[PDB]
Amino acid sequence: SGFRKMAFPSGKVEGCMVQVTCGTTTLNGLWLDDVVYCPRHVICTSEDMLNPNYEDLLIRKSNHNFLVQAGNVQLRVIGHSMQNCVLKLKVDTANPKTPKYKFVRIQPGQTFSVLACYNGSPSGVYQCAMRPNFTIKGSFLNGSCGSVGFNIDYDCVSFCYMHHMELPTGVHAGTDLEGNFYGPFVDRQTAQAAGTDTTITVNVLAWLYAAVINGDRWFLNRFTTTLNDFNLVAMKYNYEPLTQDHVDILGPLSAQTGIAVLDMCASLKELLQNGMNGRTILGSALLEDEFTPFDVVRQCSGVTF
Amino acid sequence: SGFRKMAFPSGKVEGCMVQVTCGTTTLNGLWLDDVVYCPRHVICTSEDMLNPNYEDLLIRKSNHNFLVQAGNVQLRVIGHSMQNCVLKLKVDTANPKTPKYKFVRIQPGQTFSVLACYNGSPSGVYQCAMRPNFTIKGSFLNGSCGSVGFNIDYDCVSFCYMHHMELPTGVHAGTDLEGNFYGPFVDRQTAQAAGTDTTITVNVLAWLYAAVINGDRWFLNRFTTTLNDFNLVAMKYNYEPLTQDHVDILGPLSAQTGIAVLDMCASLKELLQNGMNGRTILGSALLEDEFTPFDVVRQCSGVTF
Ligand SMILES: O=C(CN1Cc2ccc(Cl)cc2[C@H](C(=O)Nc2cncc3ccccc23)C1)Nc1cccc(N2CCOCC2)c1
Ligand SMILES: O=C(CN1Cc2ccc(Cl)cc2[C@H](C(=O)Nc2cncc3ccccc23)C1)Nc1cccc(N2CCOCC2)c1
Ligand SMILES: [Cl-]
Ligand code: NA
Repeated sequence: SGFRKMAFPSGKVEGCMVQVTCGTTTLNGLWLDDVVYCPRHVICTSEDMLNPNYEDLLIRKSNHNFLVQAGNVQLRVIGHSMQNCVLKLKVDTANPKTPKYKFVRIQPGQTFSVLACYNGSPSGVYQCAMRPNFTIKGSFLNGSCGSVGFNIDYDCVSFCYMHHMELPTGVHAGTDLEGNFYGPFVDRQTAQAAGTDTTITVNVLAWLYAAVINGDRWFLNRFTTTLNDFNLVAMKYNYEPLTQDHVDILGPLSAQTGIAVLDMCASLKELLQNGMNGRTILGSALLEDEFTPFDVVRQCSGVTF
Repeated sequence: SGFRKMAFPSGKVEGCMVQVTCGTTTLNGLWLDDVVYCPRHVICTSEDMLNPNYEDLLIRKSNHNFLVQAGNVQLRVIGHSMQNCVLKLKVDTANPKTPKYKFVRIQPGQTFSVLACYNGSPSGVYQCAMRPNFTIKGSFLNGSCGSVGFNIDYDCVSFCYMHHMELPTGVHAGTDLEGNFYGPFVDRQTAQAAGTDTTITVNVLAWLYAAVINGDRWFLNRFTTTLNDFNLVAMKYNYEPLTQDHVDILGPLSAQTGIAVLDMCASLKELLQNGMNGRTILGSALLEDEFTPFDVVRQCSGVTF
């Protein structure tokens, strides 16, 4: 019993964290096999950041201008290339701690663990979600650039995010491990803003199924809804539209608890209307949207209470 | 910016997790130097759980009855002894991954990271607090026994908790690494219940300082209070009494934000009497009490390990 915002164990990623330095800038890198991946903005000065020409800045660099430190060991850079907004530094030593891994690009609503790092040294681990507006609500200070997001389903590490910047509202933007930004963001100090964010409807539904599995049914009702009537109500509370894909994804949890997806949708509609009336669901007074259907099945018991 | 429930990086503890099997029971063990530590109830059958005489059950056992697996490697048990509710299995191989460590007993209100494990394999990491009633609101399924709690101080792992049981309300009970229970619990199948819990006042105050640091100030007011008047109000809402030690501990955060501790206490008093009025603090509609003053300072300064 219980339900916590749970992160994957971070050890396999801690053994990959390194510090990358170019002139006066220092940030984090990810060392996998003989390559160190880091944000390309490590080659920038604070002045360069308004309209940097990364191709022009990089062409002026040699291998020996990049200092890479792994623990108290200096690694030797023997090659460098840019792939989208990521710099790939070839090094003369393969990481003996390289886990089994993949690079995966995730979609909004997906969750992952973040290993926040400073100067190549891990400081903390937390769980988060790719918001519908492609930002992440992280906890990052200056020097955290290059910290990564990942999942570890079945001993293989799937890297999905590399941290690049903090937007004016305090939220964060980054790229996949191939350097493609999530969202309409660019790695420069031009005026950019997070779009209006919405609630991840399929995740709130998954979390309501987690509450039922853990024994809580107070929020259920005798009603059902059509998918279109549900979406008309949900859009009025800034909730993402629920698609037939989301309904199919919730199938296993519907079968486990005996509550049809559109029946749980009717419960969500009522909760949006009435609020919680001094009650909580899984220790929360708000409707939680950073647990996916897959996270609920991974964490919860296979036997409903 | 940002504030998340953050755990310590778990790698140094992952390298210590092993599987302990005796009879039909399989649980987790902690391998440090040449000893594997695990709950002494691993020697019990379901029948033995009502009134176990653990010395009498342990006498029947020989070293070869305990099967210890470290990954896909069998460890050889060469001795066994009991210390309070913890079984210590001497093995013929020192853990080459043993970190610098200490066994520490924590007090209620203190937080720690839990590395939840099944079959000696780490599955997740989360942050939690030792409740004033000596339970932890964890997330544990059957097979999680032997999972440990810890903090990291510089490079030293301080182990503070080993998981033993789940109470009828879904909360959890365990021991320090010397086998002493936190709370009035016993390792046997008998009628046991968590006592009435209270809110950790000093931690709510620390979290209100974290909210101010992150830009949220709607709850601040021009008023102050005495420690005496604050405790009279706090006891009315089942909040733990605030002592001069807690006030001294909040000194750094008071100086950083310019809000005296008794000024923040006046804010907390108004929140208890009026509620939040549709507003949230750090994304929460409840007053969060699982961040200590040290956790707030650490997260708002990027300390690494
Ligand atoms: O001033 C900068 C400089 N950055 C420009 C810039 C532009 C484009 C790209 Cl791709 C990267 C970056 C870097 C950047 O965002 N770095 C950071 C990453 N994650 C968290 C951070 C938390 C604080 C600071 C930096 C962070 C560097 N940024 C900044 C963004 C948002 C708020 C603030 N603060 C309000 C004023 O007090 C001080 C913190 C300062
Ligand atoms: O079945 C057992 C047996 N335990 C006896 C026992 C006695 C003393 C000691 Cl020191 C340890 C233990 C074990 C124990 O607590 N293990 C567990 C630890 N963490 C999470 C768990 C999650 C599920 C199950 C076990 C868990 C094993 N307990 C149990 C725990 C919680 C609810 C219930 N309920 C039954 C009645 O229906 C409604 C659920 C039954
Ligand atoms: Cl995805
Ligand atoms: Na005040």
